[PDB]
Amino acid sequence: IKGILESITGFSIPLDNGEYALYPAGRHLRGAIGYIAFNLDLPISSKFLDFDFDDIIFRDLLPISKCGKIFYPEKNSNSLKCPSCNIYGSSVLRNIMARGLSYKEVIEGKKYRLSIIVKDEKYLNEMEAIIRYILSYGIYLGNKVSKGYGKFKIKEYSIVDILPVKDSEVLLLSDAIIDNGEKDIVFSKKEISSSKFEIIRKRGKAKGDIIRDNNHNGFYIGYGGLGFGEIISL
RNA sequence: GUUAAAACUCUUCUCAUGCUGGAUUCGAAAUUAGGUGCGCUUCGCGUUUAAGU
Repeated sequence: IKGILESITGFSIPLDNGEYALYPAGRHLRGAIGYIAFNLDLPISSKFLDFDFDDIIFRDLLPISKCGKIFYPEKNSNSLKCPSCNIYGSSVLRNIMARGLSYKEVIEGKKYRLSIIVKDEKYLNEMEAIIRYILSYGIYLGNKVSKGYGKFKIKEYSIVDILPVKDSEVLLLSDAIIDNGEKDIVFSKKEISSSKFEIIRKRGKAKGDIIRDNNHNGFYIGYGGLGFGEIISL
């Protein structure tokens, strides 16, 4: 499901070592949508509760550019540049000190990609319902969801077919998970109506690196899915 | 079912002070208290004395 999301209120997603990432990741999208499906008792909730399901792949929200295409990551850096057009990064983070609380927030108004993929007919009605909900009443990503930070309304919704990358020469669009990886990817898995919190920290490989690997792992999928690692045709 | 949830950039501070709607210009110009009506009516300078010796 290809789409364009526009932020009217900005978002704040933190990382470790006092960094905040440029773009909202697909793990945040997933967590928001699974909350939203919980609030509407949609039949897929239990599956968003599971961190393993790979049928629905919520990719990462990547900043679209003036080109209209998707900005692509750059190895050994903290920015993304439309190969089509000469950069997104380290100029949209904005330092915020609010009644004691000091954090960082990525400024609003920029347009990001809403590209999810659905490999079964079991959800087209369900996703439809979630995009319809995201359309009429918005979605929220990041911190301070109940304070209105992270407002994200749709700007475009197209149900357009998708096909895997018929290339073993693939560039990592986002942070893949490998057993001996160097970038520690940290995320979390709450459990509402159970009061359970956990911080999932797993090693893996960073984005913007070309991988010469004949596996091809379906469409992207590096191994976590549910966000995590993506790939693009080089 | 988002390394989440939680937590209001809040509190203090008067657009205030200085400056006069003042200066110039005459309620003036034209018009006669004028027109009508008589100080009139009533009341004899009388009374008294020989041009004589």
